[PDB]
Amino acid sequence: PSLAATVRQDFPILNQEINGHPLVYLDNAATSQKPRAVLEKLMHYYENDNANVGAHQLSVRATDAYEAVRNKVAKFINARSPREIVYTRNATEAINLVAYSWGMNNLKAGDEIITTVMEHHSNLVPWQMVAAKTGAVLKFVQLDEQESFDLEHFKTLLSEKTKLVTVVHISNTLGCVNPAEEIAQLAHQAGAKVLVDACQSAPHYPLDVQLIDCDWLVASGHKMCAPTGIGFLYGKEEILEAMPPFFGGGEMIAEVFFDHFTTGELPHKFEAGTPAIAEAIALGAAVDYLTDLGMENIHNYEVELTHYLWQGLGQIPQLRLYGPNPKHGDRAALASFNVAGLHASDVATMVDQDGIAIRSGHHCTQPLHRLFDASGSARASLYFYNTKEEIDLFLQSLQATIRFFS
Amino acid sequence: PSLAATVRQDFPILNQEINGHPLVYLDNAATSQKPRAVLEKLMHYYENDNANVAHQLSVRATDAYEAVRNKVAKFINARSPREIVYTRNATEAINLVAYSWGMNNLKAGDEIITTVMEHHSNLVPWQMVAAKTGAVLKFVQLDEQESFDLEHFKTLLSEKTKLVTVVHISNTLGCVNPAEEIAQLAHQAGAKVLVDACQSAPHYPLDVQLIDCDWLVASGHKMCAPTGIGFLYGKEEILEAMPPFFGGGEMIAEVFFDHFTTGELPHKFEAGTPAIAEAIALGAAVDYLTDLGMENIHNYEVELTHYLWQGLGQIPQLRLYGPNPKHGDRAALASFNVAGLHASDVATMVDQDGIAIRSGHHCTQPLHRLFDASGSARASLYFYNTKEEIDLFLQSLQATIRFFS
Ligand SMILES: CCCCCCCC(=O)O[C@@H]1[C@@H](O)[C@@H](O[C@]2(CO)O[C@H](CO)[C@@H](O)[C@@H]2O)O[C@H](CO)[C@H]1O
Ligand SMILES: *Cc1c(COP(=O)(O)O)cnc(C)c1O
Ligand SMILES: *Cc1c(COP(=O)(O)O)cnc(C)c1O
Repeated sequence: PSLAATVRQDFPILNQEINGHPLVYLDNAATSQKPRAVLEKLMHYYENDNANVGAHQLSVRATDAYEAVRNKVAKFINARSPREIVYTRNATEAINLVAYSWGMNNLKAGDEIITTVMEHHSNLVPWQMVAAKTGAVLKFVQLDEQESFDLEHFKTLLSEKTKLVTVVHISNTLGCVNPAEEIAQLAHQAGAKVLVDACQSAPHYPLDVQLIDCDWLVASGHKMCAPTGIGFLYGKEEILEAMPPFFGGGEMIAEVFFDHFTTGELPHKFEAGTPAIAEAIALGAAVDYLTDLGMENIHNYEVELTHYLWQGLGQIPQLRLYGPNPKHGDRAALASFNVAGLHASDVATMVDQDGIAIRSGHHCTQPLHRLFDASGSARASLYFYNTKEEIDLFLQSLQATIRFFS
Repeated sequence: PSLAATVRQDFPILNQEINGHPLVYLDNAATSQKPRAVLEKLMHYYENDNANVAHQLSVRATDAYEAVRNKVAKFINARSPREIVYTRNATEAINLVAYSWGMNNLKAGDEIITTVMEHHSNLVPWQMVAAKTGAVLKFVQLDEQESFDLEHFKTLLSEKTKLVTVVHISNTLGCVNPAEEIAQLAHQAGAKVLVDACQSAPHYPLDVQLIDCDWLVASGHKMCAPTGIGFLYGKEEILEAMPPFFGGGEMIAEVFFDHFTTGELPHKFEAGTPAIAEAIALGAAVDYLTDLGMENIHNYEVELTHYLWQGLGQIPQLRLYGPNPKHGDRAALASFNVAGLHASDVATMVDQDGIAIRSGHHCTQPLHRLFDASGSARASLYFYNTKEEIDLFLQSLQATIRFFS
């Protein structure tokens, strides 16, 4: 039995019909579905332990459960210390925290920030805000012949002015896996800091922050089987220690006087106000769930699905597939594409009639799409609960859609 | 049958035993418990509609999520749902105003009036703003009933007052500050006004048009909603002029390599994937509360408040902080200290009787220094609490005093 076959019973949302057909959820790059383990953890907390994180029993229970999550996350990405993990609402907030706390205070006029043409808006806009306020300037790494990170071009962008390199780990559109470790090596040699947007890798790819040696890394819980409302920032302790606080308020202080306040120690320093307690505990359950399956196992299964998907799409003559072909190596378990003479919106709408859920649009990578004159694109994205049978249903619906518009 | 008697069955967490006794949850000012209606809403979403907010699931998730904003707008009588911005908690909401408006509208010498009773979340952000802009903080003192001293507030107003930020109802003193009059006076002085309504939103009817505050913040976890969701209310004209805070997906209109354009309100201030399920749950919380009626909730809490204070006032070893409910309307809570006994020991001991209260400074450290107290014990109620529970609390407190005598 496939990995999916063994866990699909864990996801109640998968067992339903859409427009008369069984749901085929292929929009996992947008957000993931949740297993009972996660939902029951959420319900159990609210029905038995809910209290702020105290002398009374409920507070003790809520506090123990909540505090246990940080090390689960630290171990999940192999962080040196849980003190290097900061909870946020989502990855976007995590990137903004770095931009506002570190960026606004460490970048001066003329300083260069190297990013890529494929970035998600959340790892671009914050930097455009920083640039506008500090005078820093942005440079963009182009795509290579395999529609992936152009490492040689990246090398040409490095200079004495390079102070920050912020790049997506795995593209939510192209699906290319960027050379995070080597990028960090080259950046550090140039004297720059490196932030890695791992929203698409954290849920599908084994992560080792000590190995890639990134200075910061961000991820969103909703894409890795956790509820929305929780994400996290990973930052080298020394860097977070030097960075000034961002949000101010309860819980992030040590002492407060009318005339001044002192900041608390890491990681509390960056977490203001009552945390998303239940959501954090659920994230811990998500991490536990994924670790039990094994990230290497999840990845191996996705690789199999990825080859099947691309092989099937490659046989449809009207299709243009974006990003590197699986044959060349590791890539995301997704496929973005366009059908000649047919707008992606029509493709997405029609397959939905067969119960297939895919996404059309620019996937929050408008500059990338505009750069190659693509009026958005259709994207089918997988997770470990998807099957080859579902991919076939999708391919059949797509072929039918093409017939309809022919 | 009391209001509590009619709703306690809706809260599953209340039906359990702690240390051999039925749970008596009196720490609602820290966080509230949730009714089944809210928890089922959350669970239903994840088990049926979870998707980004356009295939079927996406449509269902989007319709559910979009309906929440007007529920919140109506709950506080905002003129438009475009004036409601979702945040993780009230603290984030305050920081948003501090960074977006504060850092850009306050210059050296400008004055910010706040109070000595403020929660750290409505103080630290302004200290951060003052340190960067040169703005100066002024503090309204407590009156003889340990409440907002309106006369002193008037003496602080000057041609330099640009911002007045005050708590509506103190989480420590329980005093109800005259928000409407404070706003009227501040505006006449040419200043903007932010009201921290974290303790009023869950217990007291709110009307931002009547109060005429420029911004108002609240936390969902204190008003029967999940943790992870809160909101900022802001007069549309002010939010329209305020520059974006967080940048990223969802808050833009268009993004180019060299610049971006911002989306319209309220999207302008919500970056990245929102807390979808949690917002939908907040909507259920608002509906639940509205069904009960905030005025009815308030009326019941007032009844419990007199009962609580009469009982506590009759224990000689106690020092109660804030206005007596017979001095004026106040919050359904009581912060106090037992002579010669640390609040932590009091909280720890009543917990042995299954009673849950809080000790510490409740994030109002500066305030506690004024009473030469490192902290205080606080029993805080909600509409599912009863007079019987208050009596159990009083008996446990008396027993605790005997233990340490
Ligand atoms: C959905 C939005 C993203 C679309 C991304 C399209 C990327 C793309 O067009 O990039 C080209 C890449 O295909 C490749 O181009 C060709 C044809 O495949 O291959 C050679 C170079 O080997 C070119 O002569 C040819 O156009 O390489 C281009 C240069 O790196 C790259 O821009
Ligand atoms: C509880 C409380 C807050 C808390 O904000 P959170 O962000 O929920 O932690 C702020 N102000 C007052 C008056 C409060 O009672
Ligand atoms: C989904 C996505 C994000 C999103 O951030 P959120 O805050 O969860 O909306 C950022 N970067 C990439 C590469 C993504 O795929």
